[PDB]
Amino acid sequence: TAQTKNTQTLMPLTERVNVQADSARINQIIDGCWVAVGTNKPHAIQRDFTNLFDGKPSYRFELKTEDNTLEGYAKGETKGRAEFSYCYATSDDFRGLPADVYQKAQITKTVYHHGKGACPQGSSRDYEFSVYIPSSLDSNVSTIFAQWHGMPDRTLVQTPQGEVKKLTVDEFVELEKTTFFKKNVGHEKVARLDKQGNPVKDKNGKPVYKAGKPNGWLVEQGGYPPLAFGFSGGLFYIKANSDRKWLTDKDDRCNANPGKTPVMKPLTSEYKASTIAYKLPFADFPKDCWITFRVHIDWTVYGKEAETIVKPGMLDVRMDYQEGKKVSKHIVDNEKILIGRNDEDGYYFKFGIYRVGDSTVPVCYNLAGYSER
Ligand SMILES: [Ca+2]
Repeated sequence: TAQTKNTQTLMPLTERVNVQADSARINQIIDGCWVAVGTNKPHAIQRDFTNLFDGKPSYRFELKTEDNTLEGYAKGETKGRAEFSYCYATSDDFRGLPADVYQKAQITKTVYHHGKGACPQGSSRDYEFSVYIPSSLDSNVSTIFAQWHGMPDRTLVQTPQGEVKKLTVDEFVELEKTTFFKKNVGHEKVARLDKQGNPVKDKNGKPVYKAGKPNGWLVEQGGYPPLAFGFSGGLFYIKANSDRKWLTDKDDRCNANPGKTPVMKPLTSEYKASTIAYKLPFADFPKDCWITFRVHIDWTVYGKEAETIVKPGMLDVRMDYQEGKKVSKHIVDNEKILIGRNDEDGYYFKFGIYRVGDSTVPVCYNLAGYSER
């Protein structure tokens, strides 16, 4: 290859923030309102000066076949991620607080709870964003391009004796000194030891540990997104999830498959629901043009420790695009639906690529034009 690459049309954006565990620095924030999460390969996220949305650069996301960097549920499964998050904290957000507050928020993974861009429990919000799906996108991709997640606080725990309780941050910080967490499961924290019997340290002198046996503690971590827009099995779909349990049970994998679950017939467990609100065959999803989605969500209201449904939620979605003339398809019409999570804290938006279902089919598309109110 002898042609010098044109690097004017695309600009890699490679800064990444673990929003639960770290504040975003000013020079990591994109357009004053986003931070990026996931793989930092230069091609993963780029500002696109050629495909403009409303006259301004859009965002091109790409995962190649080899770009799954995350472990999936079952052994042998991987997932890939390159997303923007609308919710993150900055240094400014901790102004006025004691010196140790930020470090304890890092340990409890509650940093972004101090930042902008979240919607509280039981509230209502309108969201709008646009997507551009290239005609080259494989119809068998398995990817989520917009999703709204909950924000559980892992200081809600279950003790080894089975009590669900809220630890103070200081209590959780003490527990973390003795417990190694693998996702939501506590394990005895054991120091790795070198051949002389001394604690192992990495090249920088940080003590290294590993998980011993499970120690009975569980923490509220992870969970399905309450709302996701994606492609799977040759379908565009919109999926809403609900969990009314106070401490989510991670072994309850209530997740509707759009190829198996009829539209608006919820898959339910004792505490969870997963509903496919809309499906469209892949070939019918417009290509090589900007599609604007307008989404209204009334989040389900849950009864906290009572685990009740206090008020159902509601989802409304319109899909607008050029058809010569602007048309607006009312793809989800004011549907009463269970949508949300029974947590103290609320919900935040991401868009980009979250490649799921143990897929390595390449994904590439553009996103732009986000707003919420
Ligand atoms: Ca919860």
